[PDB]
Amino acid sequence: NDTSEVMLLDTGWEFSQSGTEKWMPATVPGTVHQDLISHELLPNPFYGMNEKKIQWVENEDWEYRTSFIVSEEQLNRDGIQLIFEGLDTYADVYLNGSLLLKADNMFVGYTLPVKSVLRKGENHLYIYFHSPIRQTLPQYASNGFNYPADNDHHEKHLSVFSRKAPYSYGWDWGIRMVTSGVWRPVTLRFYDIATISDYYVRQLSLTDENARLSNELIVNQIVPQKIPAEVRVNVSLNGTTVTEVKQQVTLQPGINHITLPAEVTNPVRWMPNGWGTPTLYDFSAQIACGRIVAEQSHRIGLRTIRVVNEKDKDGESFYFEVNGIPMFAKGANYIPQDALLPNVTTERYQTLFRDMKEANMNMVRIWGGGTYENNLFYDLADENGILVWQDFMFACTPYPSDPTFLKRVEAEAVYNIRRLRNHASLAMWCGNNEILEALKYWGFEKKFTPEVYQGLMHGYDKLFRELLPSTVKEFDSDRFYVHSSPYLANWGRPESWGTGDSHNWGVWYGKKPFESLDTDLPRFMSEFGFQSFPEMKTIAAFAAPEDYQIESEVMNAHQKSSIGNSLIRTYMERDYIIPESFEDFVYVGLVLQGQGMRHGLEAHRRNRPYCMGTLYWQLNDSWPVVSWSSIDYYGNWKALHYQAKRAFAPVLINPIQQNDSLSVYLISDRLDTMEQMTLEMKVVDFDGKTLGKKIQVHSLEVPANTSKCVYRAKLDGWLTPEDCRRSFLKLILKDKSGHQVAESVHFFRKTKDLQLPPTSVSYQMKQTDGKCELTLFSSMLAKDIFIETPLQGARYSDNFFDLLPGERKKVIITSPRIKKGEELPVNIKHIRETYK
Ligand SMILES: NCC/N=C1\N[C@H](CO)[C@@H](O)[C@H](O)[C@@H]1O
Ligand SMILES: [Br-]
Ligand SMILES: [Br-]
Ligand SMILES: [Br-]
Ligand SMILES: [Br-]
Ligand SMILES: [Br-]
Ligand SMILES: [Br-]
Ligand SMILES: [Cl-]
Ligand SMILES: [Cl-]
Ligand SMILES: [Cl-]
Ligand SMILES: [Cl-]
Ligand SMILES: [Cl-]
Ligand SMILES: [Cl-]
Ligand SMILES: [Cl-]
Ligand SMILES: [Cl-]
Repeated sequence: NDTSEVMLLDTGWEFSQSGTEKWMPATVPGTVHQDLISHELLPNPFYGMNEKKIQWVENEDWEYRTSFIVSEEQLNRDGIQLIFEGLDTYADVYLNGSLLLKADNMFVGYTLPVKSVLRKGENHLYIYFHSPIRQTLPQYASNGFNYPADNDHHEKHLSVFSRKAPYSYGWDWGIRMVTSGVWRPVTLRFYDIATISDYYVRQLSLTDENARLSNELIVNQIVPQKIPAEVRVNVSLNGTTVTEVKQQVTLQPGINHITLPAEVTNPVRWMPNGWGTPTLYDFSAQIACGRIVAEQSHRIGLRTIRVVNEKDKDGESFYFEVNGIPMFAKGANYIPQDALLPNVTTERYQTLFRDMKEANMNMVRIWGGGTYENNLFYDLADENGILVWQDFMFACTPYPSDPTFLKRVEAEAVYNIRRLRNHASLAMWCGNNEILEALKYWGFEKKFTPEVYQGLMHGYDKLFRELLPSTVKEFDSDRFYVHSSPYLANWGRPESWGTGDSHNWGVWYGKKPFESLDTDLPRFMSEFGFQSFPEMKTIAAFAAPEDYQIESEVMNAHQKSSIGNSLIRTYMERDYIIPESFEDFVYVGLVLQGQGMRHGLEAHRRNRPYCMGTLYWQLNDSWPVVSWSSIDYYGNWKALHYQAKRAFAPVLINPIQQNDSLSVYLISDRLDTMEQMTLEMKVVDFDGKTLGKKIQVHSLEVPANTSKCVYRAKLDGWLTPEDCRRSFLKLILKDKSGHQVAESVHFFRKTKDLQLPPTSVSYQMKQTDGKCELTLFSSMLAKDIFIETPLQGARYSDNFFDLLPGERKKVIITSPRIKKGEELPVNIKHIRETYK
């Protein structure tokens, strides 16, 4: 790219519990905890009861060191920077007897000039990590009150004082692992003349005819003299130059600001998943001095995103318009993928994006108790067409608002805005998760003096209604900012539901039936959710078979919701027969979570345009645990993930039965209108036998981006109460020529009320390396089948589906660990097997 040399400081690291003078080898980027685990100086933190056994670690201070060689030629480079991409969190950095930095913010990268401090030969870098606990005890003692951060699992709520991942202190799906370390990469760059400190591609306008861009560079020149240079930007697509521009300058010592306009005639637009291809241009900036001294590139998607948050007859809208088109959001809330962030590999990031894309998602919310994600996460979002909703890292509690605290926050906002603002995927910023709801509704006015309450409320505006929005206005001025999610709507106050986004915790916390999701509608569902135990092979990762009970000591470690296990059973009983075995209860809870949550995702699409988005709580897990996730910590799709895929299909046939009547909707998020369509339905008993005749509705159109009712029939005079216990509605949609575009199955009763016949799902298997093809068959309906394998992370073409009477079904299972002639264990469960 340029004449610079980059040296990665990622080997030869050692660490030491401070005070012990004992050093061991370490892995950087990494965490104190992993370094310990690696030397069997800690038990597996995720196993059994080990959570209390690992806590002493947050009480110690930790030291890291490494050495490296610098040559005489390297020392003669004009400039040399040490970059820390992340230090978790209070870290005194020493190089060659010099204090370079007293770091205090996990979310900020630090760029340090070090040429004057480096030595020909060996060079020594020592980092001292103060315990974030010990560091902040004096700060808490001075405070004279404990902030109400309930997810901070300690008597003293020290999380609020530290710019450090909130979930690291614990969360209602998480293990408390208050860790430290060089958590992102350390690099040394030897260079001449200058570096590009920032390259921002600012889009000025975009139409079908022309994109106009402004390339804004910040160049830090490190030499004393004036340096003539030419600044060049190359725009290319798939390896071919689309435009080139250049500018003559003379660079002065210190910072230089350079602006180059550029246009792309007839731009190829970036579109979200479902609406086209996520086209990314390559924008390359270079500083040329008679030598390319510095270069920086971004991949750039040309699109418009506008969040429309406007007064209207229903209250206040909250939706996304993408390239001019209202786009119904389909997605989920994302949390950190591990208790130990640097453990998450490229592959795990890649598979997670495959999981979102395969489930037809077009949006992910990076919720405010995690981190601002790494550059890879956003690159993946860009290339998968996944819009990103970015919370700032504040969740559930009020925070300090003193000048020093606000200076630290300003630093991280400026850092991460500039870091992330070139991503096509980045759709909006949100100041916090639920802090205004908390201050309004969670009873603080009874827990604090009126004086401290008032300081909390003034402290809110300082940060969320002034500092954060001004910073966005300055550094990302065409991106939407909202102070909090949910901004106004509260789940207990129906009057508020037509105003902005909702977190509807009526289901789950409010104990409301899944059917409440059909009546209790938001403008945009930014959270709603339901727990499940993960499958058996995940339980066996943390629990020995002795412990396989809901309420074992090992189980209950792994349940961070203290009302959780009881709600699951309560809800199961409403809709399913509760199984006697632990294994079968786990199976039915997967089915339960999946069926209830998809009924909600359907209600939200069905009720477009009133509702314009749904993001379920939650996508993923940071460790082996019972949670609201649709994908467990090992990558295994729960029922919910297959059900989200189906509920989010571009065209969906949605039968909805209420008041002893059936309605059928056709729901499209396609950009084209379908014409001359035929919906066809027939009632089929559980042995395979059609009941009555096929029902036809011809001449249907399905306009782009609409939900419409095309069929209603009362159940009375159609099916007896007995038929409803014994049959199902099969539904297909086809074009004029009879080509199937969609299908659905509908049951008229709750599963516990169905007369399921006893039955055997048989299968043939054809197994090769990396692959099994299974062919399944049952003469009678088999309800909600679970094809279970002991192979962690095995992927399925389908699972958690109804095997219909006498209808063969192909299922492909893939995994790098599938060996030809080591026959894959397969256990097939279905509802009827679960009770006798
Ligand atoms: N305040 C409870 C509702 N909100 C949420 N539910 C999740 C599960 O309770 C929790 O992990 C997040 O904080 C989220 O914002
Ligand atoms: Br320097
Ligand atoms: Br200190
Ligand atoms: Br520098
Ligand atoms: Br300048
Ligand atoms: Br605001
Ligand atoms: Br009904
Ligand atoms: Cl408004
Ligand atoms: Cl809306
Ligand atoms: Cl990274
Ligand atoms: Cl108080
Ligand atoms: Cl006061
Ligand atoms: Cl409806
Ligand atoms: Cl894993
Ligand atoms: Cl229904």
